[PDB]
Amino acid sequence: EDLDTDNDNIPDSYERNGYTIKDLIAVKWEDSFAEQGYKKYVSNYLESNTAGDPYTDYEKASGSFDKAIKTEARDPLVAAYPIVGVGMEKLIISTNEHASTDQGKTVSRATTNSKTESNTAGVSVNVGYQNGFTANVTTNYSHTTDNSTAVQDSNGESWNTGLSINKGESAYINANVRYYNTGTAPMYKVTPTTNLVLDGDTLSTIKAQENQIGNNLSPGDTYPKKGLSPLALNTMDQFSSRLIPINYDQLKKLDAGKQIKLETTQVSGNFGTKNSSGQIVTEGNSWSDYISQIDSISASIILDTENESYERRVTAKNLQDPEDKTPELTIGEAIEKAFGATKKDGLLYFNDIPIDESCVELIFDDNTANKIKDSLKTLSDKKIYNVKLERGMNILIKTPTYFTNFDDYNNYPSTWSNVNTTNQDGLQGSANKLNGETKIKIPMSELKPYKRYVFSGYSKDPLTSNSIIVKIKAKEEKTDYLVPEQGYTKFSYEFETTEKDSSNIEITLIGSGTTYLDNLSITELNSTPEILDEPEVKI
Amino acid sequence: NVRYYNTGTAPMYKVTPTTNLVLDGDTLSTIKAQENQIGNNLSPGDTYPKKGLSPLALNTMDQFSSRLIPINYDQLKKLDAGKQIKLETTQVSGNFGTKNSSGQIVTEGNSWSDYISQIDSI
Amino acid sequence: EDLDTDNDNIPDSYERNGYTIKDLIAVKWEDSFAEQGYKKYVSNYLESNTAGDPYTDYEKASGSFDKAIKTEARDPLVAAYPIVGVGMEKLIISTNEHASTDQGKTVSRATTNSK
Ligand SMILES: [Ca+2]
Ligand SMILES: [Ca+2]
Ligand SMILES: [Ca+2]
Ligand SMILES: [Ca+2]
Repeated sequence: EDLDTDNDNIPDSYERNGYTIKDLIAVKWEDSFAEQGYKKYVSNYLESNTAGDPYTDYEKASGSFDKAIKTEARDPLVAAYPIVGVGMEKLIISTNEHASTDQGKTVSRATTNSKTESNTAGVSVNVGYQNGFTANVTTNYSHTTDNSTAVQDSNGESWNTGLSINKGESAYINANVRYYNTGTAPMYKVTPTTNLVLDGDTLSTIKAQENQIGNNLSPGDTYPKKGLSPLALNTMDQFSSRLIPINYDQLKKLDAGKQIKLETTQVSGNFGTKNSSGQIVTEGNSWSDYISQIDSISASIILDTENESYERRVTAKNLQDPEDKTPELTIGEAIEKAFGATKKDGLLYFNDIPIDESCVELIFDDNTANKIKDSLKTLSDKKIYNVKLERGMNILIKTPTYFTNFDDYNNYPSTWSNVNTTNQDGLQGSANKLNGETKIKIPMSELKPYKRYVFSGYSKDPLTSNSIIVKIKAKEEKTDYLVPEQGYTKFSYEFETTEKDSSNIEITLIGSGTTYLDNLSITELNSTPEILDEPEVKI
Repeated sequence: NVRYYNTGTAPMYKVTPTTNLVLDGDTLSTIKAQENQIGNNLSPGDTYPKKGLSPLALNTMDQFSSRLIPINYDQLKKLDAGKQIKLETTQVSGNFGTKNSSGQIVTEGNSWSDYISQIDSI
Repeated sequence: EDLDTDNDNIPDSYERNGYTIKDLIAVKWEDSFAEQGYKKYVSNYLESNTAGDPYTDYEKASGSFDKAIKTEARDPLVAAYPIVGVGMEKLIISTNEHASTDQGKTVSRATTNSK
């Protein structure tokens, strides 16, 4: 009841059942400590660092480490682990190599990007949600370090008009990039190696030069900072490389809807350890030694939560081994433990955005589905959050930009037709009403120029009534007749937004039958290709 | 475009292999891992780069690169005559990790070269 | 029955007939431990590292080493030993040496291999 078999300053009996740190020390967890500010920690009593990170189960749980680590990384199951990647917000292509100006016809265009698009571009919608596994699967679940730019000047003109490249000459690529960090720890003395890659070929790989090595990268912060003039790609010095050359075919692909997408293969950095008196040393402490150790006993979870990206590592079980004493954890539990989620009514609010299997767009990979699908079989609850976490799982959360639950949350910049009363049957509080025609007019002046979106929601009619006729007109028209069922089911109808601030968007659930709508969401997934032809030659 | 691998049981930290691209019996050129191609991590069962990360360009043709691998017309016909290129890594250079009683893992000075001959001989 | 002639934290009598690690320590192997998750380890009682790898017969058998090593390398007879090799999945041949494009007729072809 007082023995410590791993010398982590925390007794095993506290380590097994749960504990907390009170004023410097481990104290047993009594539920009265909750709703007061203390978190219930529970770790592995046979090992020092339950998660694998450099810090022991006591340093994390108490906070006797760097003060730059996130609050959610104090849990002995969430790993202090930085995820670094490059993003591109300006593209320059010129016809010149050395002293790039004054000798060519340069074109430069400002771009925007997103770190989770390659993950959700391989998402096939497959509108069916059969066995309560109301999730979506992608083909290539990559990571948040795979940023994919999207040029936005690009009105109708191509890259050659004003460039004069015809099948023999090579333009040269210049850009202004801006690193980021979506993990929990900082990376000291960062030196990443990124690859600028077209459809399938590597134009050139950047290794951080002498001047571009940024000494500091705290989680949630970029290099340079939020107001500091992004880095010139090479800067064309004696430490720089030769400007990135591309050929005429790639030069047409860049107008053919194929995107450049930046990928950071490996990053090189350090971490900090105190010295009992506040002396922090960061030399010799490299992350490379812990990256493989951490990722091999963890489950990668990503939250997208538009306007910032988060990625976490949470330790797992490996039930096949008896001597693994890592506490088994549910997916709903690991999400809260990794993202600092609070419980509003037992629903894992992140900051105030609702996060549930019914509220957002979950995305998995094939090996995760081949363990979760055959887990929702022997369960008294069809919840995807009540599945047992195991190493190798990959879970992505796409939160919708526009969501409504008819209870407290409403994100649409307009309103619906009507809700018409105070309903309580939606599997979460209130749902919709108004048998008649229900509409909402989205200006499209707030969506994105050439992206695809998704409309999904939970719909039911308790007693076998009419089929609802949905009508969606953004770039196409949609006319579907879905029959509501006994349990609310996700429908996930797709559309596209093009034409660079086109007229409007029309989503109408015109269907009679006294049906119920709850948790209807709108979320962007892919960037749709747009074709640009430079001149039209007269004959 | 090549893609390292690891089929053993341990990881190799700070990997720097020396491979030989060899025709029927002749060495076109031997690659030693350059400054940028040295991959800090190679866990068993995993490749460098990872399973979705754009394999390495052979030389990348920089100041750290070598001159592009030249071959002759006879080899150029052999490559259509059913004779294969086959990559061979002669020696690899890497490290291993040892704890320090408190979770401190050091991987410097711990080179595998000292244990490769000792292990394979018994 | 309790002596250790190699300072590998595992007594020689356990080292000769078989043993396992239970909660941090060497315990004699009784066949009831099988079909439960424990493996019967048996090593050399005259040497620290029976296999030759950098890790001693106790660090392997218990797991007090890197968490990236395979589960099968905890046996004191299987050696922690990495085998690294290069594989080729794309071949490009061109008629040019420096700034390889724009001056030759390049051909590139995707390849598959096997070790
Ligand atoms: Ca512990
Ligand atoms: Ca303990
Ligand atoms: Ca021994
Ligand atoms: Ca012994």
